[PDB]
Amino acid sequence: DSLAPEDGSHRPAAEPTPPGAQPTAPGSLKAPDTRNEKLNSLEDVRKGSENYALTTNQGVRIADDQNSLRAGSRGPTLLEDFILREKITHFDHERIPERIVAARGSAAHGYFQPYKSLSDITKADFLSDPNKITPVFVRFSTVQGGAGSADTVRDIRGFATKFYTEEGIFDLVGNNTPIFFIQDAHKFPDFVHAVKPEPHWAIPQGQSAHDTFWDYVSLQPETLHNVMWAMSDRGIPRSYRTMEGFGIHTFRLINAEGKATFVRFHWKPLAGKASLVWDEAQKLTGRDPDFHRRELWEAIEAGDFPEYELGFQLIPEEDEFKFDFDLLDPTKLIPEELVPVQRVGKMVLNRNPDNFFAENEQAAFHPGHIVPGLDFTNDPLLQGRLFSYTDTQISRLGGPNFHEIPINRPTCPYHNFQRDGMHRMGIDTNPANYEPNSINDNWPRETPPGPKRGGFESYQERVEGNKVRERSPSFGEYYSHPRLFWLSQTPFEQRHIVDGFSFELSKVVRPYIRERVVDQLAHIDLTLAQAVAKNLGIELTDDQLNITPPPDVNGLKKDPSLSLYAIPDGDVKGRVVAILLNDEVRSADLLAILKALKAKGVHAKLLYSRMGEVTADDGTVLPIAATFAGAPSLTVDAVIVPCGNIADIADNGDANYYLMEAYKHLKPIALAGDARKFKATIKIADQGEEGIVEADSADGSFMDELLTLMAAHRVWSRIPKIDKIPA
Amino acid sequence: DSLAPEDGSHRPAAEPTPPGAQPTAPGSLKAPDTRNEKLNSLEDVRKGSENYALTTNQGVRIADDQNSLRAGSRGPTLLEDFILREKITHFDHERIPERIVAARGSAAHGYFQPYKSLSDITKADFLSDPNKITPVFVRFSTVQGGAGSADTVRDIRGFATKFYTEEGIFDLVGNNTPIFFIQDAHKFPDFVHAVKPEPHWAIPQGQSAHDTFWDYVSLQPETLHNVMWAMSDRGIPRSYRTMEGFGIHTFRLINAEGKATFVRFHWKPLAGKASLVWDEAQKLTGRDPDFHRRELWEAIEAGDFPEYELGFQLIPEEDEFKFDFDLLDPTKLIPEELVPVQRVGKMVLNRNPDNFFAENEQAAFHPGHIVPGLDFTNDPLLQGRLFSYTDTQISRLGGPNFHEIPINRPTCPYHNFQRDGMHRMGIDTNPANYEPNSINDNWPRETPPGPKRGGFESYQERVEGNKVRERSPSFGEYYSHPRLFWLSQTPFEQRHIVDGFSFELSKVVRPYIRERVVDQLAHIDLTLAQAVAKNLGIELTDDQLNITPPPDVNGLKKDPSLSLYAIPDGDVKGRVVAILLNDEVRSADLLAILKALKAKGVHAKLLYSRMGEVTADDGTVLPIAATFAGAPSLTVDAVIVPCGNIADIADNGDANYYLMEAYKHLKPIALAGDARKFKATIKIADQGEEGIVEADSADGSFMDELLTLMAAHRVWSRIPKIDKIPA
Ligand code: HEM
Ligand code: HEM
Repeated sequence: DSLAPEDGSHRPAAEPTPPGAQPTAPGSLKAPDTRNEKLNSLEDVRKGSENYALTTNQGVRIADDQNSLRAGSRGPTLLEDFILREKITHFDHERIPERIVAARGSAAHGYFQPYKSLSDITKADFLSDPNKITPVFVRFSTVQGGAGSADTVRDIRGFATKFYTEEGIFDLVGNNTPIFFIQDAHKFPDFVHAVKPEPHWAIPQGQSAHDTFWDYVSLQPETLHNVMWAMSDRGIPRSYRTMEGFGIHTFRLINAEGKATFVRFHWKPLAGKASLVWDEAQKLTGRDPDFHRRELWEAIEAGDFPEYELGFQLIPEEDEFKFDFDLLDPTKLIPEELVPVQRVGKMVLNRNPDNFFAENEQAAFHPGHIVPGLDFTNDPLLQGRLFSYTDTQISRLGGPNFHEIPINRPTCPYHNFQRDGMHRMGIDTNPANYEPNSINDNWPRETPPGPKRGGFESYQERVEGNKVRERSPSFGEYYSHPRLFWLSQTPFEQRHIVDGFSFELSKVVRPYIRERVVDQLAHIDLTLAQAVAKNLGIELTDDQLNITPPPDVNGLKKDPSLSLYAIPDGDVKGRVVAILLNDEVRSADLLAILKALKAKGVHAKLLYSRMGEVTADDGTVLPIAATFAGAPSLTVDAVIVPCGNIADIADNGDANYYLMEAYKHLKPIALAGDARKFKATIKIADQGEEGIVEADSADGSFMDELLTLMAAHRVWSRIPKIDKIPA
Repeated sequence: DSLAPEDGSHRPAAEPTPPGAQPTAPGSLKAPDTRNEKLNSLEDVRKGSENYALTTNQGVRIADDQNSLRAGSRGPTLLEDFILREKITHFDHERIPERIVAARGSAAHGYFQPYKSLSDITKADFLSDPNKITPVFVRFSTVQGGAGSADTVRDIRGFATKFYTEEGIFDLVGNNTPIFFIQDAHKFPDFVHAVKPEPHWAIPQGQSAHDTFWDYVSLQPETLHNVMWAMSDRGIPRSYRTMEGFGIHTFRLINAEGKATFVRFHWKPLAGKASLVWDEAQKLTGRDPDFHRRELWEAIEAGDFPEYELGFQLIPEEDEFKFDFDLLDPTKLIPEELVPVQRVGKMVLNRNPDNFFAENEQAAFHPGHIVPGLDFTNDPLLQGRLFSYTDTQISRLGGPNFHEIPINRPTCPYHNFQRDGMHRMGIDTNPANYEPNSINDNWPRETPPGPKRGGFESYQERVEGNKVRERSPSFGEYYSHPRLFWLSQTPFEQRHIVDGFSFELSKVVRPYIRERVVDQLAHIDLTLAQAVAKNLGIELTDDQLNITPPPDVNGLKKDPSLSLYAIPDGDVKGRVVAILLNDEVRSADLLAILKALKAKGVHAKLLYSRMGEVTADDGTVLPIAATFAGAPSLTVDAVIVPCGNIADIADNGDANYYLMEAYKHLKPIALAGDARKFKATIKIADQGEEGIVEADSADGSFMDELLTLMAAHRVWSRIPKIDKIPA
């Protein structure tokens, strides 16, 4: 019965469309023409559906999938209904354990390619040739919340890339900030328990704003650097496309001659850096908890492919000890003012998965998954990570054969003597399951290390020391990097940092914890410490006021690359504007608005007080994307109000509040013709005001001012005006 | 080390304290004197910590829990660090699969007691004597969202009670609405797949506002009754304390004489019925996703024990076919006007768990867990459920010995010949593991049924009919219950239902699904259909406008027990009031205010523009609980603004928005003396308006008036006034 509409409107066109234009869909149906080697290799397990009979898992066609088998139509269900039991059994067993950390994440397929050969510094096959493409799978995530938690929380973001190389899988498992909270992997469970929901009541979700987190931070000053990053606007990215990525640890690059080069991995977002503001972000976890997931999926459906530039910070082996911080300390960043990021390659994400569970939920990444040409270092955090991902994957994915789960399979060859385990897919025909063997003539065989296609051989680092459970004395400095980060932020980024600490500490119930954290802030910067202290009604002591600031990092008093906004990096493609309609829209304004939006690749969402349609003044029928309350200003980058019958929406509560929220969250607002009467709602300016575009009509000039503002992301100069606005 | 603050303020007082007064804590430390047989029976697995050495799981004391074992303090981590590896290993394996449905839940311990012996209608031991106390463990839950999703979503709520009786565990696994969406358990996976996040991208979380849900609903009219309940304010309860609970299915009570009586189970909230309004609820999922979990826990820490009255709808076996609907159809409710609820007992929830994971996460409820004196019916939804819980628990909880997980264990004896299985705790000494046996003289032995303490025997219901996969023709009526529900709601409740449907259908991207739902509503009631159509820009056709309404339900054109608010049942105890402070509060208003709230068990939270303290006019130091932005109006039931230096907060955007938000969400507002300056913020006339308490001071009848408003929960008459208002 229940079938598709005759018009065929149930199914999304298989071409790039803007967000909201068509129902989203599985990647292979949205873009059948988008391929890569990994994408094709999943064809063995893709399952269609159209034109096939509904069956059991054993392939028996089902006649009636609406009812259980019973004795009489009002009778008891019979034990012999095998169809019902298989159906209910599969359903009952759908869930698998979520990841211990990063349970909440959104993923996509894509490809990578180096800009030039890196064979002088590394023998890594995937970095050897500019025209050799490496398929990737990337998962972006939060850290604390569960898989059903919200996206736009304040938290670190994970940025894990699986490279399916010709010489093995390489997982670059990083975050959106260049350092981690702790130094040694042994304290991982401690740190994660402290930030996770408190054990008695399992509160709070997706938030570090609770006593245990701040307790731990107050007693472990090594966390202060990543805490600064987390409290800044870096903790609430606008999108996964507009954040940086970092491997955090110093790893090693090994060339064909055996030379080791220390390296730190970087991802540069080609859509630029951009973050939300706290109020927006918090409210957005309620209005659309799947905001980042959605925005990623829709950007890929629209052709706005998330693009990132892989970059390398390279440090000669001889310079290991030349900085004032240890290179192997993951709570320390390497300032770009000291070691520049060399551009390495471009990664493009151009296809969503088909089934989230099968591909995203079951994906397994591992920082230990390196290939010849890469090696580890003694970073003590990194070191414990090598152990942990392997271990957790055995229960999360039910056994040792998780590399056989389609998304995780290498696309290159893999042969060894490992056998059995739960859900073994591969059926080995090798007479031998051990080596050395003579019965299969010793195949598969070991391969000597070499310049290309050689077996893995660890870089022979010299190890000298006693067996000790001891932190390096060189790791015992906790305040200079926090201070370097603080001084590198613009004045409005600094204010946001203060507000993040003030908000969070206000949620800490035990007041002494707040004081200890303030005391820690006093060792970083007195201005910062005093601003937070004032917000918490706390008075710094005389001693606290005489704490000497930490030294500069190798002479640096600031590093502009640590700021999200000091250096303009503004790209509007992929952004989205709310267009607040009325029932007699000036079609001339609209045509002009969409033409300029379209030239810059900026999307629009047409909003009204109801759904359905409204007819413009020239008889153009405009489908409504959502209502003013249905898609709040939180979900867009700027708001445009075209002329027309403004009286239709002039007294609309939601339409007015729409602008007040957008204004409070520093977003550009453009008002044409009679739409300018809305300036009274945002009680501000009479002539004009920077951030508010106004004109008699929406013209070329009007749109260029708007797009220029959008390229600056937010109207920071309006900050002083917002705290009187009641919104 | 010795890190606690000398002063002992890290530890909350072990006595009832209002929400926010102390840090929350494990139940057994917070209320050590609150005991019951089940709580005392868990003492064997409770583990302390104070004054013990930190050890591995094998009991080896740990000297250094800050570092991994390495070769040299900057060297590589060694594989021989077994302390590191056990710690990380346990951490890596912390998670277990969340519940397939109802993953998000909040639980508490309590006790149950019958008002009188029910021996005449059931031989169930827990209902046989008013002095027989039964320990309970209750879990409240949402349905769709993961364990990390938000609490105040729009959804059905679960209300599961584990009764640890003397003759076996009895679990009553119900919901907060008296019917379910579907008729037969075979379609559970279909319905759940439809409401859960869509399979390509896993969006949206905790929400039925998406295409697949409404698609299913539009093709399966049986779902319409429960959809109406969910679309009403029933789907967004104020708290688990203020919602009704229901078993849904018709079960049987069996007395000692063998007589079977049909029964539907009810839970009446002794704190009354109360729900949020959609905008508040959605926003509250962002501002505090743990709001319900928190409120439950803090209610219990405060001594406001959630109390419910067990009630039975009883129907003689001869009246099975006397209604217009089938009693075995779970999409049909039994109108209380036809079959009153007889009061059976009281359940008081008076202690929080110690560890959420161990007690809450691992709790396994099952509607098939019945005891002698109860029995099932042929309800086809119930029939399938009996299979599902048993099955799901074997993977969720790792094996068939989940009844040995402390929280799930019976408090009464349990002996059988079942053996082994993962995680087997009981060591059986029985020489026999089979029966009949002579080697243990057949023990343990079967027990014949009898009036008390006898074996379970099913009621000998006559079964007659062919083995068919068929829906009973008596279940094929879908619109009359939906209509009865609709007509029983107040006008403001009806608008909320219209708004819930409109909002949700606005998020369905495929317009034809919206139209199809509208067509279904037009089969329920024309006013409902037209109002929703209008909000979606849909016009009903002339055929739709003449669909004849479904018949009344057995002569009833309304039943006021179906409304949340038609019949007052307001209880203010445990509610909370926001108090907006200034820097010179009139201390006399404050004494008056705080004492009056305290007298009715109404909590308060003193809010300001910063944390720390404020000093009243007489030198009284007032501790600030949170900022205006920190504990928004969403979290409180009412707002009071005392006299003082109002100019301190008059131009504070957050302070003004605080009142706009509370005013918008129909909450009582009380303004003392110069706090009447805020009247212009929320547009109140000089004369005043119903719902706003105002006077020169908080003396005389100011608090009694405010409290009368709080007893009626929300100011429904203000609805038309909120239409406009930019908030
Ligand atoms: C530099 C510091 C770290 C970074 C950048 C980092 C990054 C990440 C990311 C991005 C994920 C999610 C991958 C996905 O999307 O599936 C993840 C998961 C995980 N992390 Fe790490 N992490 C760090 C430290 C650690 C440490 C110290 C440990 C334990 C010693 C650890 C144990 C885990 C585990 C067990 C998982 C779950 C993996 C799975 O279930 O497949 N992480 N981490
Ligand atoms: C009257 C209809 C139903 C009601 C009132 C109901 C209620 C509930 C509640 C309250 C829970 C969670 C208990 C907890 O808090 O642990 C739950 C879980 C569950 N429900 Fe039901 N449900 C209904 C229908 C069904 C049906 C028809 C099925 C399948 C045939 C089903 C399968 C499950 C499963 C598998 C779980 C998870 C339990 C676990 O992992 O322990 N439910 N349901």
